[PDB]
Amino acid sequence: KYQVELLEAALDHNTIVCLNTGSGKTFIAVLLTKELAHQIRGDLNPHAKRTVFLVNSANQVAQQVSAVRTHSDLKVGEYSDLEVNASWTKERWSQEFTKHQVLIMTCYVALTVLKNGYLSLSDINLLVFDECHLAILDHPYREIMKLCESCPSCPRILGLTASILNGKCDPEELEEKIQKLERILRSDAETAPCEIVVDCGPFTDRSGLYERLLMELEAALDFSKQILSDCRAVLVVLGPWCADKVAGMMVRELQKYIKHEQEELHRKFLLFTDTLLRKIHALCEEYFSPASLDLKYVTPKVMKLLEILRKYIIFVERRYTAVVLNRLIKEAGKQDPELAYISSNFITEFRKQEEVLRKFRAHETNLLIATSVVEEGVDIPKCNLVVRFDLPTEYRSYVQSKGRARAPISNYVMLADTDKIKSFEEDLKTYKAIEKILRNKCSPPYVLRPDDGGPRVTINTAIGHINRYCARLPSDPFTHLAPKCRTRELPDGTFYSTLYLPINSPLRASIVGPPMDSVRLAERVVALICCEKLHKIGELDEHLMRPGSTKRRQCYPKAIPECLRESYPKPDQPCYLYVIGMVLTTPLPDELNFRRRKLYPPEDTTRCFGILTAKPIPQIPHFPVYTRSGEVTISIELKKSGFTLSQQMLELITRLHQYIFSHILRLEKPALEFKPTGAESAYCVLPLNVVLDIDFKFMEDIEKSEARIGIPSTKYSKETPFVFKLEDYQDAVIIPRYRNFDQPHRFYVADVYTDLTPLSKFPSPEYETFAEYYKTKYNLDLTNLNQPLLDVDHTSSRLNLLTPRLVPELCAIHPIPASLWRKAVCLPSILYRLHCLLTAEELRAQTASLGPNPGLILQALTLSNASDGFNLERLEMLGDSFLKHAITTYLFCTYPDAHEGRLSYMRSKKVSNCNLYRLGKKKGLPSRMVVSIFDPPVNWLPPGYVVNDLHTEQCIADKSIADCVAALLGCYLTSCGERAAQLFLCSLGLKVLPAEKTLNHLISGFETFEKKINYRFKNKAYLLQAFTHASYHYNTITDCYQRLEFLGDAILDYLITKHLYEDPRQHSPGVLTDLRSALVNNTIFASLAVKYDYHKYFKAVSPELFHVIDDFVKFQLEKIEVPKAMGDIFASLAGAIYMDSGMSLEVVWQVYYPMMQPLIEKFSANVPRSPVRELLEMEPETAKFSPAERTYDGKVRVTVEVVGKGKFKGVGRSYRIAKSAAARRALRSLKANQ
Repeated sequence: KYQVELLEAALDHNTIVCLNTGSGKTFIAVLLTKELAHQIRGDLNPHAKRTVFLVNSANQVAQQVSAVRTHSDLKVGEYSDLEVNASWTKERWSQEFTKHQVLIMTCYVALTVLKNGYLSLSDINLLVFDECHLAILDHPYREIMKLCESCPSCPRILGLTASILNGKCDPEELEEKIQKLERILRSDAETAPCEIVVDCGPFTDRSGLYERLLMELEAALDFSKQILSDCRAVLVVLGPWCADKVAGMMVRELQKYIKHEQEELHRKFLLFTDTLLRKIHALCEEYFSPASLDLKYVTPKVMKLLEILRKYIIFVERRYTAVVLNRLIKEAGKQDPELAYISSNFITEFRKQEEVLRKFRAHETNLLIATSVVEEGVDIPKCNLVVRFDLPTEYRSYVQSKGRARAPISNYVMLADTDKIKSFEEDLKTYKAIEKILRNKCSPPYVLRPDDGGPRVTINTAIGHINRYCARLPSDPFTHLAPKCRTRELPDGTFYSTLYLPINSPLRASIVGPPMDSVRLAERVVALICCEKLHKIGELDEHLMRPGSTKRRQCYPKAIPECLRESYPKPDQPCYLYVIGMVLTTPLPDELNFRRRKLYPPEDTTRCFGILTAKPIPQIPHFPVYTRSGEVTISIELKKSGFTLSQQMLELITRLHQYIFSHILRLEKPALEFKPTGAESAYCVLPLNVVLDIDFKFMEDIEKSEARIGIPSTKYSKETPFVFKLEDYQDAVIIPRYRNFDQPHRFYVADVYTDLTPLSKFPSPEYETFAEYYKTKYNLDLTNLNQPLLDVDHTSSRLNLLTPRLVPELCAIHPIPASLWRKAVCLPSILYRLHCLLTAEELRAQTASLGPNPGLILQALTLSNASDGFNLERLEMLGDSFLKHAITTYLFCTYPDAHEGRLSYMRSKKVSNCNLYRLGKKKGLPSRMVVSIFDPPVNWLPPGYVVNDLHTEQCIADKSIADCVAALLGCYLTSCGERAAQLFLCSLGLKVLPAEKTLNHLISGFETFEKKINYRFKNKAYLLQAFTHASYHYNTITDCYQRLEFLGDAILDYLITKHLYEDPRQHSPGVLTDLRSALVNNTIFASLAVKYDYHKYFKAVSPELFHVIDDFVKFQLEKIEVPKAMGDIFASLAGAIYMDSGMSLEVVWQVYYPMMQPLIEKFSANVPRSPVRELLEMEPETAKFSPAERTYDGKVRVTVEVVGKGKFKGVGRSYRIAKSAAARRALRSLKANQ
């Protein structure tokens, strides 16, 4: 919290902050400017003050301009050209001063204006001196400050500097420097592990090879030069084997550089340099095995390293040193097996640069070797053992380095030679003095219930309890929640403390306590009061603190509606008659009439079928059956009622009813056995002939017939031969008497080929006439050889009509006509759809007791597996959106005291697929679903037929029940409305229904954003609620925006899915899912937030977040980490517009549609394929994804293996995100390789 406290102090009093890099300079500059922006902005000349950023030179005057223009709405004037501003005059100076709020100008032009006298220091409020250290010398800044000293009222000077604390005599010089700076700037000064000197003993080679190396190296100096320097350094460090490895790499690369050399003279000098370098290459006689050592010739530095490793970040100077060190580390790990903790790695055109990034990603290796450039710019993980072969030549290096050793029991060791230790001691003592002076300049145990209650508390652990409560609150990696307090020193000596808890906790009040004499007592008593209030308001506790999966499958009973049970017409009870009306409303297009045969209209037939239903059945909608003639609109309509029948009449009815499904359609599977009185359903189907009437005479005509079962006998003789009575075959169904015995195949009479006769030509070459064909193949002694023959056509074998896809005397005539035959072949689909529609009507009225249409409920009950014309996907999407919306709104309006973490947990458990499965099962939904494909011979069960399982049971997965519940919710939302959907959710059992001035100068500056988005808030507190962050501790009126984010995201997901659903283009499920994932992505939200200037009004104190937002905003202006916070504020502002508009959605969609419009238009013109689906479709067999791999840091890793092409890995906060990243990486590689 050092940076935050520096900002607090800067806000309290004049401060000379001492940043270590310019990034922090610009950060504290813009941040304080925004804090005082309320004092800056104005509309009246005397009531308006301006900030001036005096810059040293003319080059640094654009970086601050950019920073303030980007991260703030303030307009920034720049006056950098010295001569051109010297040519200016009194008139325009005031003009420009009024034309800008933030002025950035050179010290020369600064003193120039001052002497002229146009802008007074009284009107300036923030005077930020860049590089203010120059005020010790005769820089203009001294005159400007002296003039300020001559002014009674002076701005809040914030000297900014980075050239302090870098001197050699700092123990005194730095003291006098700060003293002088404070005496001139008239301001204060504020700025923002143990040392183990390690002694290294001497070591020398017995043979003296080392001195020989110096000798030959020195001789070369007498007489390219770059490699000479490199060699000496590496050789000095250690044993000759690694040195020779480095020398080998040098010679290898030099043999190439010589060839690449451009100067022949240098080429010659470099060849002589090879002649010099090969001395090491030849000296191999002076040393022994490099793979069979015994630590006899190693360098003592490595000996010390090895001893330290055995007992248990290494900053290096030259690359070769790091390389050899890493090499010998693994070598010793192999040589000695007791170094179990040994695990090394090393660090230091564009191609090589890319590798460094991957090497950094392997930072989990405990021992990370690196060069001296690792001291700044990297957020190296926590290390417990820092080994430094060298010593810090510079104070800032010592400080920055020793900082990294952040371990509860840390060891910051520093290797030094025995003689050098004196110098190291002196230097570190000087540095210690420097750091000391710098830091100096900156500087009744409760019990719930004595009998049991909770463990015995102690006074010294209360603050610990409050600190772990602050740690248990939620936060992101860019924020840090810690308690605040200020000892209220009193002249009496008894001072109290006031705990300001984090901005996310419910206790937004000052938890003051009584005053005590000592700090410890005060702190522990205030922590005690805090624990009390927290356990009282409902935070602390007495302790002082698979279903729904696709794999699960079961077989449920089918649901024959409760309107067809025991409805068998009885003689002593009234009965209802219902005609099955049929009309052909869509004849086949002739272009598609590949059969080239005319159509038979069913409506033009006096004879039809009806249902004699005893118990009345609720009306259902007319539906279409696709027949050979096209589409027939079926409709069950009432004709008569209140008529009884005789016992023998009902017997006739039953025998004919079984005849229809046992001899005509051949739906008598051996598994079944007729049982009207015994079945679940027992209604009867009877013909109806316009006289409508049952036409009992027709039934008796078809019953007395001697052809009922099996072809009868014919009448072909010599005295009374057969005759061609064309009237008897004008509308007939024929049964060949010469083939298919015992299993006849029936045909129609398409026409009569009067032009063709038994003696006429025969199509097959084997015979010349039909008479010959019979006489030869079947040996049929036809008693007549002259007659007109009959054209034929087959009788449709197919019975799933739900969706689109001959010699007279030798064949008998079926008693029933062909029109009734086709009308009967249409029957099974009719009965199946009747069953389904009635089940839907029941599931409609049971929940309604107005309501949704039974056909749309049927669409909600049909899974995709059925391959029917209807499917579940679209309703699923919409319903899931609604569900999330509803749950979130309810949890946010009913539990105002819980934080986003608990709300998220509860919501994710209520909307989980297991809960929806349980809810659906409670309502019996799995018994009402059409999963199977219609196949009447296999899965159907005709009326009045029992099985004496595929018929009665069905297999459904729990996820399908969840899908069904969501789809019914979608149906109710798309038909009845939102209130109906809400009450249906509560019907399944999901209870989804039942400072003034601080605000003024905190909201000030949003009067332009309100205009940009064309919305003015009623209660301005919602703006602050949205544009806040968990680190904006200066905001005490409202809490953090995370709870608003929670509701906002759900609102924008429902709005976008609703818009995509009600689009005339009627996108398919895949397109809908893809667009949903594309528009509901955080990255897109951040892109839009940055585009519409949301970043200008955000408010957070985290510096890292500031830098990330800077990168992302610049990137979006030109057109890589996307800051989640920007998309989060986008969602939060959506939630705020929803909460401030009296709980309305239209307001949100009229404030956000003008922004998201272009994106949806583009993505609907070119749907972006999902990267995961695209990779699975591009490489379904070779691309395989590993299961979720949890990383040590808590993230999720995913590996994808493309067999024969490579392996790719991804990391993300979730499996889906990591999988998407892995798939994108593979696709980009595959597409680049292809």
